[PDB]
Amino acid sequence: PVYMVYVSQDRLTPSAKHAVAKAITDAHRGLTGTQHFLAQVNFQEQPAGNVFLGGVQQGGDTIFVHGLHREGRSADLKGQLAQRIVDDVSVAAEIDRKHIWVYFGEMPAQQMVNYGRFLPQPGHEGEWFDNLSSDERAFMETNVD
Amino acid sequence: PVYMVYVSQDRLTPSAKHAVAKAITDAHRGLTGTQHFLAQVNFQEQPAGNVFLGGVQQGGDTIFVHGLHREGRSADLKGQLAQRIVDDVSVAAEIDRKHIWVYFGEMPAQQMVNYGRFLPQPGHEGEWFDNLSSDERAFMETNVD
Amino acid sequence: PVYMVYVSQDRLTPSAKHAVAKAITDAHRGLTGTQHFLAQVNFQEQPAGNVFLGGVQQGGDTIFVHGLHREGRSADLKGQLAQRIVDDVSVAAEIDRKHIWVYFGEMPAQQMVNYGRFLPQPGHEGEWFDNLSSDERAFMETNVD
Repeated sequence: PVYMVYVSQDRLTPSAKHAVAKAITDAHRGLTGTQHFLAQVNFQEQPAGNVFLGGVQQGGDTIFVHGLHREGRSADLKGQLAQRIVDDVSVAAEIDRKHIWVYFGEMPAQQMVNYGRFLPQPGHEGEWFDNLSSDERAFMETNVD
Repeated sequence: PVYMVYVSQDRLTPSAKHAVAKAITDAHRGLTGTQHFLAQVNFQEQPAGNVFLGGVQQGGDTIFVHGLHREGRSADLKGQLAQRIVDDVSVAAEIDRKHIWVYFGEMPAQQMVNYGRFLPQPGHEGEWFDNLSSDERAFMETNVD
Repeated sequence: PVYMVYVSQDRLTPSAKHAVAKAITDAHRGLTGTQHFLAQVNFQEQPAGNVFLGGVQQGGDTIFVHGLHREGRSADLKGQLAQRIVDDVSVAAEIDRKHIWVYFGEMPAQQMVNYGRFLPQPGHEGEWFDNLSSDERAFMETNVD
């Protein structure tokens, strides 16, 4: 799945980026079964003050998580996953929840490419892991915590 | 709402960013009834030349707005909201309509959180506010202008 | 369409940006019939290290393409389009296919604006064009390469 994380520049240090990305990947794989390496966490940093809420300019603390998922998961499980991301980014980034916004958008996997391959749907992903395999299977194996 | 606003770097001065964030905030609350403080504006600045149209590179004038809503509103009203955003950002930012792109994507409210809480349905944002935590109500009340 | 392209900073030379944008514009125009100038390519550069896969930080090579489309096109056509984008970007940008992710999201044409004007349905693009103002038509005609 793709996790766009919008943050102000220099609110997350390198270690805190590694921590938040770990937490998000851990939550996603824990709740969906997705293989670790399929989770992109992609940090979009902008200068603090680029964020407005109700027209009031903000400091550097607001974190917005735009998660792009395959269609096919239950509303209950998406609710759990988003809450757990709220909690776990609170902890990893060591920031209060009030600054955490979380949105999941869903597409058909048939229009979703990861690592250059069309995603299967959660009716697969164990079987899916065949692929352009070898160079591909092994390129994925490394991008795992 | 979360409004992603993609613009070329330092094309809007901070004061102009404030003006565009108030155009958008005012538009969403006027047509939807939502609070003021629920409107996030997140400016993504990239250097000029990053926007290509028909393969032709651009200067710093393109504004692209990706507004993320929860589902439940009519097409008629969404068109009115997008049109008003086109016009009022044109004035606040001092840019022509021909440079303005606006896209609304919709999600179920149950898979969208912010200020650390799951959104309600568009029918009734008063309930949700009065039922939130007191510390959270007060933090949201600070982001209103 | 708007094609959000997430890239590592200063990994694409200006000419490589022109090549990637042209590759995506030509793919969309060729496979769908839309006019050249309707293809927006928006490059979002972040410093290498902002991208995590399975919790592992990457060098400056991961590319993610988030395409924003109107509704109405078939899964077959979207699949070919995503595949063509993967291949044509792999060559234009000189990147391996395993570094390429592509996601298409779709909205109703009535909640979508380009050049300050409401998009039509995909069965409409030519009839749609001629009735735009003569200045809006001509600003569009220059955005063709």
